Amino acid sequence: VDPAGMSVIRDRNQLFRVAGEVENTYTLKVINKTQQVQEYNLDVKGLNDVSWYGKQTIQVEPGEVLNLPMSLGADPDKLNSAITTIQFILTDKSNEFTIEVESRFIKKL
Repeated sequence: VDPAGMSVIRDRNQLFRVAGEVENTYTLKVINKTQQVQEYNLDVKGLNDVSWYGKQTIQVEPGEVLNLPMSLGADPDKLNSAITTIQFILTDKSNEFTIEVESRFIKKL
């Protein structure tokens, strides 16, 4: 039984708000499945140039479910293609535990 949980929703309606970066919006759902307060770091991997906009480090209460709206910005000139595979990563150092959830970063064209 994992000490933490995370799921990710990348929004269907992407406003593509071109920040001279292209943006994508996401909601992270995080749960502490332990009986103690925990601290998590949130990260993304898979973009060679990216701006992060939103919660990065959080304190979560026992059984607390958190809902975390955020966005990623990338310079389109540094994107390899219109669709990039990314992973969001929750790191819970204290239980020496990570969760990885795969998602996508997608440009307008």
